[PDB]
Amino acid sequence: GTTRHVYDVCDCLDTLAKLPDDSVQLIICDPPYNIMLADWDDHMDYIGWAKRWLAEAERVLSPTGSIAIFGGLQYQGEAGSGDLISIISHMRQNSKMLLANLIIWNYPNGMSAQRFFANRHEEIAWFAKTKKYFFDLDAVREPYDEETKAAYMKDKRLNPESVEKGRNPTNVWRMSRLNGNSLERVGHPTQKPAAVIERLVRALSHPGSTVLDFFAGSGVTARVAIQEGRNSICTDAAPVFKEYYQKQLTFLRSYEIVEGAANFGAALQR
Ligand SMILES: C[S@@+](CC[C@H](N)C(=O)[O-])C[C@H]1O[C@@H](n2cnc3c(N)ncnc32)[C@H](O)[C@@H]1O
Ligand SMILES: [Cl-]
Repeated sequence: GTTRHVYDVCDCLDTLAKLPDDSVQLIICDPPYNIMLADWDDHMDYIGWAKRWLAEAERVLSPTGSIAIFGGLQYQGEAGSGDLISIISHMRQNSKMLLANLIIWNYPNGMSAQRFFANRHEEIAWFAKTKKYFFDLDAVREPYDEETKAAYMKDKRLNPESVEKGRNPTNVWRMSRLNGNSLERVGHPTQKPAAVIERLVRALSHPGSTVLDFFAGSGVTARVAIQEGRNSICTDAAPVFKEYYQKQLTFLRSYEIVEGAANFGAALQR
């Protein structure tokens, strides 16, 4: 089961434009939440820009595909910026995709605050293209310890199968963010931990399927895809992305790495 991974530096719309309809199983999306100065030539707000890649993302997703969008709920109203809610409202009005879950990523540490409740969460909006979306709950269930598992097994009111398979991790994930001394750190300011991406990849895509990330950043998605047996396409507009991707690889089974948007097909093949 040799997987293929293509990467390149380019704008998200240029990546998406080269991808055929219903060719991708899962999209990992952790977008910037502000437009560029030049973007003011064609847009009046964040969504005016974001709607373009959101529509394109839905197009390349297969009938069984899903997209996980990272974002916060602290938007302050600045012109040209927005947050996950700006995206969700837009989707409710213009997209047929189903919001399967609004996941809360609750991290342990963070800054303090004297005038409000210290922020300890970030969200993940999981949109499924259709009601036939793929979902592998068993792949992400959290096992019970032997003691607790033994107690439940004695409770005949409970289904023994559910017990041995573990519990649903729920839509609130208590996971840590990366620290400045983390091993997987590559230098990217908003690098996401492999742990969070892994849960998304295992539950929202099947083995050998294609995972797409057009705001790849640190390239963590490709690393996870490779470790999980999926194919992947990772692109970012920042040239430095190439350095991070290469770094991700050093942290690493049969897989092939291919550079160049002209080779996207290599990762689309089942
Ligand atoms: C929040 S970061 C993604 C971080 C990623 N989840 C990680 O774990 O490293 C957003 C990324 O989008 C890129 N970006 C911004 N505008 C873009 C555009 N028009 N096309 C492609 N990438 C863009 C930035 O360079 C940045 O790396
Ligand atoms: Cl929910």
